[PDB]
Amino acid sequence: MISVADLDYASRKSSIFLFAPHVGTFTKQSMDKLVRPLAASAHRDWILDTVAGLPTYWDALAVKIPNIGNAIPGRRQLTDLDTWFRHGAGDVTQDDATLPSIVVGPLVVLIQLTQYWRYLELTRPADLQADVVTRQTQPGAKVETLGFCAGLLAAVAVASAGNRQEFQKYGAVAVRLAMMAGALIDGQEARDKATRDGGSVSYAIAWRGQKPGEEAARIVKDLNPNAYFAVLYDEARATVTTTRRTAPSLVNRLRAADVTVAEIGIKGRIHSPDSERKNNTDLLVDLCKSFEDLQYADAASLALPTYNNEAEGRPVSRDRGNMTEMVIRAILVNQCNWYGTFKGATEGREPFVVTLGLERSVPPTLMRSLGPHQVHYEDLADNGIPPAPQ
Repeated sequence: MISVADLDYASRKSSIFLFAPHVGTFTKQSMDKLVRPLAASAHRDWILDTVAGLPTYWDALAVKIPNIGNAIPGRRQLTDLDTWFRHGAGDVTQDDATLPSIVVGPLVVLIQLTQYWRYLELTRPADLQADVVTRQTQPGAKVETLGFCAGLLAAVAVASAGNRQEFQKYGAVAVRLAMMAGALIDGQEARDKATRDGGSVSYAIAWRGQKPGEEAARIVKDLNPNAYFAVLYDEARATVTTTRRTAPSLVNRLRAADVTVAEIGIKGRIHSPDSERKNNTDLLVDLCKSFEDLQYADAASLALPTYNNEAEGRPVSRDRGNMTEMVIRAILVNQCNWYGTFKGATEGREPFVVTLGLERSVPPTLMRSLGPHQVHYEDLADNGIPPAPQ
């Protein structure tokens, strides 16, 4: 446990709030330990209101995208989520399955958002968001948010927010979009699982040097269209996803080529170039256009600068328009060039990088140069979400 008092945060040149990817598998039992502090906090009321409304967004998604609507018991999973958040788990030993993304996405967004708020509380000089946004032009008080994969949901929520009310407003947007993205992921995975391909699996891979990296790419190409690079993680690291039917081929060939392979806690296909995902994502983007309450702030009207994962070397520009569309496409279809994005966000600078979430997110080759001005929130003492007063 590292104490906030030992961070020397007051000497920072700037901050980057890094919102982690949704990596990890959960059961009702394990996730409840994270849910209950959320549920008992001062955030409870706005979260309750949000979660209660999710079945109606599901209803809309299910008709717009019927292949997804019929693939998973989404409405029931969402009404169960409301009861879980509102009244308690009720049971964590009989119901023993791994949780679906349609639920885990919303919950991890909430974990990240509440960690962020608590970090502001622990480091305060009250509406903490208004304060950090108003002070952002002070020397050494610049703030940016940087989402990693589905971390973008929370990152762009916070970047949209100029005060507490907007934190709750856009926090709710992020929860809804996480649900809908999660449904597309779950639905496709359920459909895939019914076939000989047997659903998907993801691997963290690592090589050494230009040539083995090219051989890794060759191996993945030879498995077209089963396998793809979901995440470009570090200079010689990536996350690859493939069908279960072809996974042993992928794993064995990569290891034979002196590439290390380790299974990672990612369910289904994210950042996928496949045709079904492409179509479903277009339908989802079209659907979101119809709902004011599914909108982030416009790119030209963000409260704080924020990034995509396209290795731009700069926060998103003011011309970019609809941020809900950008976030949705970024998570579900577009490749995540994390190495290029993170290098681009930090090179030539000395930002204090604060990671919210449940997955360590700073690429090793880039972590060295940040020295002491970084912290992974899970490592902090006193980092529990406080219960609501009274």
